[PDB]
Amino acid sequence: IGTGFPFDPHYVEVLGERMHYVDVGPRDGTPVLFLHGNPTSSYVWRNIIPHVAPTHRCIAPDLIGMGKSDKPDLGYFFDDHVRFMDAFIEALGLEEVVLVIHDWGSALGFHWAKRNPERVKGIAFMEFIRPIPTWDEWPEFARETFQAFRTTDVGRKLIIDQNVFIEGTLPMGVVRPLTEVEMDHYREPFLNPVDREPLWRFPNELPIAGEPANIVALVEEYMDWLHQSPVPKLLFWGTPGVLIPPAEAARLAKSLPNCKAVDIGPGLNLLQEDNPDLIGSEIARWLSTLEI
Ligand SMILES: *CCCCCCOCCOCCNC(=O)c1ccc2c(c1)[C@]1(c3ccc(N)cc3[Si](C)(C)c3cc(NC)ccc31)N(C#N)C2=O
Ligand SMILES: [Cl-]
Repeated sequence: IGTGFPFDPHYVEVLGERMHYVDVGPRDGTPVLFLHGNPTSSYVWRNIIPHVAPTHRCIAPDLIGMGKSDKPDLGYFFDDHVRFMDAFIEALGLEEVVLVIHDWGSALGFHWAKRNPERVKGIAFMEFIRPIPTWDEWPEFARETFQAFRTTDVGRKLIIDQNVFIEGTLPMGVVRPLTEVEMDHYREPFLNPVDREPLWRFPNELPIAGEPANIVALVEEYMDWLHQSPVPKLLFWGTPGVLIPPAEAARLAKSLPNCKAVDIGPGLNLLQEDNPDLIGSEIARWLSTLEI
């Protein structure tokens, strides 16, 4: 699996801040918008995009506060990311899009899709945000960790002072061992502890056991939208997963209309790091079946 990131940097001013993004592939045609989550960046797409860019434009932004994007003094609530992603999509003048989304990137993509349904030609998604009704539906191995994350005192000392979301959660989200070069790429935006606020606010926003109820409600709404939408859907899943265990992937593959599900083999959260070749080639094949 490749550790390089060859893409030329592109930047765009969004709401007064500079955001970075990858932009490759043909300039014509429907673009494919790749949205990463916590605590990654466009780096998480580096081995997927080269499968897609020969036939379709690939756009991969770094979320505000993340990757090579600027670091405004925000709370980095989900609502902050929604505002910046909305403004990024409009700054690039995108019209219709295909989404490829993961983790908090999927909460962004699904929520944008619900509000802009005529502009979404397909959604590929993996290890995505859905409501977790009780802590029992969270993986046992990860339960005490995430309960501690979701506190002001203990959670900030773990995530901000000790950088535990980068040095622990991230490699614990990949089945294979991440290399030192790959870790350094994920570390780069967060070398300064003051810049780690998004790493801590994100898990405090996760819709688990009914809280925070505003996120639970927003996620419920876009899942209800997704269940009733004819949009083409491509779901990647792994064993044992984290957000989407295999029994949930099986349930969704039946319940979501127009859905193809792909078993990538072993995986936790960052499926892209365990089987990028299958995810990228399967996306390129799925795209070639779409009306775009
Ligand atoms: C958008 C959602 C993204 C999900 C990304 C990946 O999520 C899945 C993995 O997240 C990490 C979940 N925690 C564990 O898997 C785990 C399992 C056992 C033990 C820990 C954590 C433990 C630990 C062990 C080694 C290191 N280097 C660090 C850690 Si901690 C500081 C993250 C930790 C904290 C807590 N309480 C807050 C309990 C255990 C750990 N640990 C120890 N000691 C384990 O035995
Ligand atoms: Cl998170």
